[PDB]
Amino acid sequence: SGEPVYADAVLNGWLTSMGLGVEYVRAEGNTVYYLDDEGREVPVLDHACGFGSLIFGHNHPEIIAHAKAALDAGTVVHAQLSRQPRANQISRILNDIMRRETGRDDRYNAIFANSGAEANEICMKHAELERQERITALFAEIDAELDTAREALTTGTATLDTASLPLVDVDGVIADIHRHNDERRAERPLFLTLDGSFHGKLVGSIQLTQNEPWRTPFTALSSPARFLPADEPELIGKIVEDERRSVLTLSLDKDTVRVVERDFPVVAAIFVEPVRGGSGMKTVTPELAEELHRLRDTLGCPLVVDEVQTGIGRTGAFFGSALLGIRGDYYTLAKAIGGGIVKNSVALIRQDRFLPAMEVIHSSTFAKDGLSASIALKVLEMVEADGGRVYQRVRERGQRLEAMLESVRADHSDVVSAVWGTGLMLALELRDQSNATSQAIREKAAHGFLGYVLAGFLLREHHIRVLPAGPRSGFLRFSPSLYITDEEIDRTETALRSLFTALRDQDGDRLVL
Amino acid sequence: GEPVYADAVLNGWLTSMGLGVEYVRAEGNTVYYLDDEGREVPVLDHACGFGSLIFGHNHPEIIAHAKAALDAGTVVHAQLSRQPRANQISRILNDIMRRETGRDDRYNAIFANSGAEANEICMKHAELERQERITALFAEIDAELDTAREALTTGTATLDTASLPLVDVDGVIADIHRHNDERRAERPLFLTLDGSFHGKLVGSIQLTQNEPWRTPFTALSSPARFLPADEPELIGKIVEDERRSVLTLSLDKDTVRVVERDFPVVAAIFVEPVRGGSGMKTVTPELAEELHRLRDTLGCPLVVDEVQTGIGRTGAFFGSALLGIRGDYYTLAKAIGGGIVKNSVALIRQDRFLPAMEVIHSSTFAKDGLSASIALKVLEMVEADGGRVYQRVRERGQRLEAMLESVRADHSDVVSAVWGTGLMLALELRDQSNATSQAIREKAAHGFLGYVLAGFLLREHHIRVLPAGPRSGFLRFSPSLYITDEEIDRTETALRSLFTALRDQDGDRLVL
Ligand SMILES: Cc1ncc(COP(=O)(O)O)c(CN)c1O
Ligand SMILES: Cc1ncc(COP(=O)(O)O)c(CN)c1O
Repeated sequence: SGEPVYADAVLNGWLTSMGLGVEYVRAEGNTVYYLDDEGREVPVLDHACGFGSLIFGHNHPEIIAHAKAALDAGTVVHAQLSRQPRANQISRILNDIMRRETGRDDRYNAIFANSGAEANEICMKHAELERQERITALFAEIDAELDTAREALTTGTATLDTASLPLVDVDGVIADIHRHNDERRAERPLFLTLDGSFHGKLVGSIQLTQNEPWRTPFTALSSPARFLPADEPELIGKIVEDERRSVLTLSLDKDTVRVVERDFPVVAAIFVEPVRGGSGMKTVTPELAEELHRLRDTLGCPLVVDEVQTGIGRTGAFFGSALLGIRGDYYTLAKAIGGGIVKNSVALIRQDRFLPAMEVIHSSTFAKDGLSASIALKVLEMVEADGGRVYQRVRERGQRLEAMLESVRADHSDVVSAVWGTGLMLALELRDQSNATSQAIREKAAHGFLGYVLAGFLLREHHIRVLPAGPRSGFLRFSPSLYITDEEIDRTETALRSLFTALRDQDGDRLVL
Repeated sequence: GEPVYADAVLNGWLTSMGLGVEYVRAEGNTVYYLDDEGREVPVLDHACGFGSLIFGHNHPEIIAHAKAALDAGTVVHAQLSRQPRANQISRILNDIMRRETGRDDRYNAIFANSGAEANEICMKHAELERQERITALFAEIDAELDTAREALTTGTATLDTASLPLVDVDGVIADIHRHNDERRAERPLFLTLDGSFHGKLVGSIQLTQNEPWRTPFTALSSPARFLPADEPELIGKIVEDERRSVLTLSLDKDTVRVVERDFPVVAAIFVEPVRGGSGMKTVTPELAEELHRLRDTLGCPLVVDEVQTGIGRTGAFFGSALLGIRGDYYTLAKAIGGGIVKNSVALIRQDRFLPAMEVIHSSTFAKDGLSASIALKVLEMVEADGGRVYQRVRERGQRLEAMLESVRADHSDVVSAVWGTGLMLALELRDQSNATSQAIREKAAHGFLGYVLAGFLLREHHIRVLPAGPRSGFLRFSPSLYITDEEIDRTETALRSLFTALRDQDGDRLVL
């Protein structure tokens, strides 16, 4: 060590002890290259692929060429507050795709951004615009209910029923209700998410992300989420019912005036991933989808469908939600839309709910830039080409890779519990090894580092790049490009059988450095 | 009347301001649109990505480097592997900071995708520090309590009962714990300046003063207190108002007393060296020294936001170094993407930096190889030839400011001030809400004056200016360092024309 270090020291220390301390110098297709002791390029097969950003692989020639052309044409990258038709054009296409895949003829407005978290946060913000609109309306009614009950109570007709007063003379009861209601109005809203949810790591979005050491230090900053148990959905109704909050009004009935509770909108939005990355690639079950629908219908807030990972074809359709029958009101996309080379994202918000203020009170310096716009159109061209046969490829490559994984599970069920996911978004679940015979394995599994250690084995002994997913690296992710070959899938089967035979043997010398 | 899938409202509005144009190509300080007949009309760009284009649109050196990086098969997505370029970029910014401040401090770098993301990394790390302070204080309080309980039970001391307005032993102990836990879970506060603009995401928007942008989202996130930058002698009392204390038991031989102890409510202080949302006002020495006192006093970090002021714009790399602001965290963005890609960075002082952050924060796109490579190029360019790029910025800045000042001197009836430094300048417009012209008065009342004037400049002089400040009350001028004397002259002509029409209250001509 010794010498000054200006970034990544801790991160690199850790990567090294996991066996993952390598620098990749070049990438193409499903292959990334590092330099060995002697200085030649060793090819490594990439199953992580930007955590699912690279449906078309690293540095796809068609995307590279288009990008260089865009650069040579003098594309206007920074043209803020001018007419940028390409944003309308991208949205037209995603709209047409959504209609095709859902049957539904709904229209969405598009707001662009620079990352998944930014796009989800545009959704969070627009959700909260809708709640403020509901809130204003209810408080307007309450005012008129009060004025009415006061004129009945003063002029003569009615008498205040005093048994209602545990909830708080006229003016004093009125002002106490306004005091109560204003306190309630200013309380932060709640967001609903699923357990294992991963929606981004910014100040707002991190609260929507379950992972405990990532989120808990920041609890005090921003509105919280309630993390619904996705596997036991019959439980979700009661948990949301617990969260009801009411405000107060005065209610006239001829001659009796009563203080009464009225429902207050606490919940700003519900968020769901069609396939749940922080949970180990579990797809949302039909039962769960129908509970989310009920919740959205019931509370009158938007269902936000987060397709940062599941979208642009990964699941065997453009939208994973369409595949799995999830009918959201807002949608977000990112990752693969930058083509593997630039940074872009988008929030699609239904036009019958969309509030025009948002188009001019939200904005960003880099958002909607011409270059990533141009690259977005190219990606959508590619994924849609030839009668939508790119999706068919994804399906059949996905089937092939899942069958291999399922075949590996069947012979190694002692260390592998499940295969999860769909299309080319798959994972193996590892059985717990916190109770393991090998000292060195047990200690890593106890630290939540098992998956990373196994990944290091796969790197150094088989030249395959896998990365773990899930809360204690308890899952191994497999999300390669659509061009993944049978030979590469066979090489991965060989590698995995090797890995899980060593893990069966509890061979800690060999697994842990 | 046909289906529309984005930008309908935005485009409606741009059109009525006179700003409804499509640019098809850009190079240097010039953007091009197509006229009725289909030829490229050149427009001089004074907005330049709101200050992102210190080197202009699509600078050949940046374009070429980018295409090379693409041809080389650069690894863009290499998450959780060894990416030396991030350490390299940080080494350089470190060396630059030492050079320009004299200070030999070391900063850790965390990268991101926008200015708001970078500022929010800072927000998050500020709050990690406060949780550490909080844990420590509550640890002491525990031991103060155990001690005061053993004195009170084992003879020596008696509880002085006059202290009890603040809440028998166990009952007083548990009431203190109840009080303290309530206080521990309250959201922190952030301090900013009036007119502050720090980003528009859920967290960052609360740090942004602009009222219609922020107020709808109040309920979501911790608030800021917006300090009055022009009247700093007032800032001490406003922060004092915000003190909150916790309770402990304090032993003095024989008397045990309940007493207050200071609680850290403030997570960070944020400042822009030159304040974009305020119309390009630079932080005065007096204000800087008040921010220093505040940071020393509260023990939270001073976060210096150089998203706009950095990468040379002010005539040094760091605007804070120019203006004598000594922050603990720094953030950069905008010009570091070279005008073509999206990147940002948080520099956090290593003696304050908490190692957990390096592994509990992360982002998909952050630290990508491509914007990394382009970052090194930009830093190479801005540092080249003995740091003469900065000297250029100074001298171009002087020239453009003198023109603006000269325009002010003959048009002081409609122009109050010139603000800013280096190539980050603005004219302040006098209020026109009281204006003679109907059509002008109505736009000024809507907060749209600056946009209307901008439309005049576009259609009658082929110059692109955009307003700044809360009611478009300022006109921004922030072009590349390559801006020419001829272009500056053409802008002087255009401005004299504009402010002569505005003097004339010529609403027919100004408002479409
Ligand atoms: C499903 C999902 N949603 C949101 C995000 C956040 O996206 P980004 O990293 O671009 O901010 C991610 C990235 N992990 C994601 O995988
Ligand atoms: C000083 C400052 N800080 C933060 C931001 C936000 O940066 P971005 O738009 O890339 O999120 C801006 C851009 N208005 C800025 O000028």
